[PDB]
Amino acid sequence: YDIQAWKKQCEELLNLIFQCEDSEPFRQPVDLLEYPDYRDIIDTPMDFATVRETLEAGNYESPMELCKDVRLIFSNSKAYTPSKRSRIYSMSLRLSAFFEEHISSVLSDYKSALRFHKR
Ligand SMILES: Cc1nc2ccccc2n1CCC(N)=O
Repeated sequence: YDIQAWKKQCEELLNLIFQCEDSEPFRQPVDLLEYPDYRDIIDTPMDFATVRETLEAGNYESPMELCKDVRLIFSNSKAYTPSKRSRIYSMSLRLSAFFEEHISSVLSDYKSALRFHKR
């Protein structure tokens, strides 16, 4: 029932994500010199360094907000990919599966703790 436990749990999951080779295309903002039309397709860029910095600044109130930004990294990759078989998009799908598998208990524990707080 610890309402604050999600933050360190998210920090540890982000550390695992940064160790994953599949996260390399998503660690830093997409470079416009490499992908000149990126901002014609993607309105809201997101990357794992931005998520980590937002968490560390104390700018997430809940793990749901962090989850929304991580999911935006994956939806941006899906929207930008020229093919559903592209290398970077394929890496995004594996990384998304790994993230969803691990974030599930973080979200459940937070929501349960909050329900207990408001009982
Ligand atoms: C984030 C992303 N998703 C893509 C899907 C397909 C092709 C490129 C893609 N990028 C950019 C890779 C980078 N510039 O770091």
